Amino acid sequence: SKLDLNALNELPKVDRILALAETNAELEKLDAEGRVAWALDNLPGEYVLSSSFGIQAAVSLHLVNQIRPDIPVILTDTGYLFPETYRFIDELTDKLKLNLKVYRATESAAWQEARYGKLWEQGVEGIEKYNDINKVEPMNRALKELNAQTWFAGLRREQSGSRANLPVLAIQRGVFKVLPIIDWDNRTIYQYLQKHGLKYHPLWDEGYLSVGDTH
Amino acid sequence: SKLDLNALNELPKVDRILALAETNAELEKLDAEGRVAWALDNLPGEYVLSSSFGIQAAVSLHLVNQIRPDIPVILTDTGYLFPETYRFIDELTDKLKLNLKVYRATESAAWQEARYGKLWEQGVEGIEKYNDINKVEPMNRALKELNAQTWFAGLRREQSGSRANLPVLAIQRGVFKVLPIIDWDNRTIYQYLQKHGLKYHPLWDEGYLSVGDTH
Repeated sequence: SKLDLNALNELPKVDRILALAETNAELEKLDAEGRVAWALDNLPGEYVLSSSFGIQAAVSLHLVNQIRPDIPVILTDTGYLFPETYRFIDELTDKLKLNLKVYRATESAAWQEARYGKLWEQGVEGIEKYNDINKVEPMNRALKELNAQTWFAGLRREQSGSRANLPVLAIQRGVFKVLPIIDWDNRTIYQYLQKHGLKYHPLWDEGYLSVGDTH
Repeated sequence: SKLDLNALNELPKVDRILALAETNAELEKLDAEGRVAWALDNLPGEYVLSSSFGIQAAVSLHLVNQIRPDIPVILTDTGYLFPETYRFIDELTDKLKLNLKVYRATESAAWQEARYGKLWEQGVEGIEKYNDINKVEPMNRALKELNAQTWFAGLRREQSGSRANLPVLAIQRGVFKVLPIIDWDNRTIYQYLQKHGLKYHPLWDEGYLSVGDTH
């Protein structure tokens, strides 16, 4: 009965969703810790955790790392993160003792700009190429190098994205993607931070609702 | 009679110079091509070639690569090269079919600045730390990863550095360092470029006497 990643990968995206619907109905009833426990018990390959080290990143990092100590933490350095994020990554990595795995584009940001100009200023196709070089290519290489088959991420339905209907389990980039805190609201996030002695990203106090790259 | 790198490495720097003086007197009589030929024949380990892809870089690159096809070419991307240098590297790599090996700091330039500020604006100690992160650490890692025992560089005595008395052969970073065109003047450089259909770095035409990082 254990889900077969290879078989699932052979089905159209639409059909993968139908195949996981039942599993997702049961995962939805568990809490974040139990969802992580279930994945570790029923999902394959190497387990990895990714984070953008944004405003509320401390929650997913602490929660998953507590259950799976030294789990590889994939960070995609675009070369354009806020300086506060870099120091936040350094701080959290040291505090939670994260097995950090930094991945970056094939060449430096200066090299990229020398070749293509400022891609984020070139409409939809530029932004698309930028993400491919700085986020998509590096992450795919990471999953491969780390032999990942199960990937934990800290996405939440209530964040400003097309994530309102995201399930706990899905297949993405050819691997199982697990979202333990997919249903957490801001109150639950705060309570978790308070309880475990964690903090929001430093730019929260400068009024940043979210953080990524800065130009 | 072949020089012993391990034995030489065990001697004080001053004594290494005395041990190579005789070899250097004979190498001085050969031309650049013969100096390269001699090293390939009498020096050990893997052979590597480094270049900063500056104004006259095409000469040493073409000359050594012609004698030793696909020789690893070490480029130390500081993340702050002129955009013209990046395009120059791309162009030369494609034209001469260089076996380019790009090495960079442990983390991105943005990350470095987040941690230490702009090191090149912090006096002698800042510049020293900057070079250690962006030039020294990467090059040492390259020599190691590539298993280098002999290293070719395109230095010339007449350039604006303490290079006026540089010999053809020396020991640096624990390996033999060979400077085939150590005695070439600007006339010889130009004639070589003309003859082989090569060009100066594009910024020469914008009046740059030399190029490195830009801030």
